[PDB]
Amino acid sequence: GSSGSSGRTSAMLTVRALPIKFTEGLRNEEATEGATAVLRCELSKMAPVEWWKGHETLRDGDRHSLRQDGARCELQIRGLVAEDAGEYLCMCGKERTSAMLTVRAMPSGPSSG
Repeated sequence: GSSGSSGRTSAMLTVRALPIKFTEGLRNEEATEGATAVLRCELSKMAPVEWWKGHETLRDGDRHSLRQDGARCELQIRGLVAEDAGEYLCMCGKERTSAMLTVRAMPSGPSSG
């Protein structure tokens, strides 16, 4: 019916003890103007997080799409420009992380396409 056998087997019980740390901190992601940028990070255990920018908190709406799946968080941003660039933080319970997002400029002058 519906059972895709992958082969890779590995069972691990999920406990709810001890503190939570970061396994894959954010990484310097570079995007192009007029494009779509999206960051991703993996945690040690499922938990709430907060995206900060320099010295302010961000929100989820249209231009900014916030999504989370277990221990895999991500933040999509449509309608790039240049201001979006900066220092994206991510505090999870106690620990915290920060990255550097860069926004390039669209292709100008004589170009093929």
